[PDB]
Amino acid sequence: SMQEEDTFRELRIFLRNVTHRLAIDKRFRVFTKPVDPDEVPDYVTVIKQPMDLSSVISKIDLHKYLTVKDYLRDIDLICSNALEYNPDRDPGDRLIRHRACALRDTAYAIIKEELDEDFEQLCEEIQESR
Ligand SMILES: CNC(=O)[C@H](CCCCNC(C)=O)NC(C)=O
Repeated sequence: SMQEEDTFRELRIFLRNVTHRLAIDKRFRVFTKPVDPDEVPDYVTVIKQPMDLSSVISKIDLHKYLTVKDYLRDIDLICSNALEYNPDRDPGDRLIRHRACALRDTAYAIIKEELDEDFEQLCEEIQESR
């Protein structure tokens, strides 16, 4: 229905705003674009589902997220990819892991403060009816 279309449109607006706020944070610059395959050849071989904030925006615009739960799975993926690809004790790896965990924590904190639980519940119930 048009009411359900309106619900998912509001979801997309909300998700774009959250994503923009993460993307403009200097700490998360490393997560704003895909890892360049020409610069890092072995990334695509190790990480099976690459994810980054530009790709998240693309997926929002393609109507791929029908719930905030599904969005957070892709935020979790950005984080888990970083931990998987950069597991070593050296400062470079530890920095990206800290930033990845901060990205995840920040996204969850924004959603905790600004997502109405009844809005998410509605989204989930529309999704299940599809
Ligand atoms: C020129 N690039 C490199 O040397 C790469 C850099 C990888 C950047 C890691 N980014 C993320 C998002 O996990 N490092 C190696 C070990 O392949």
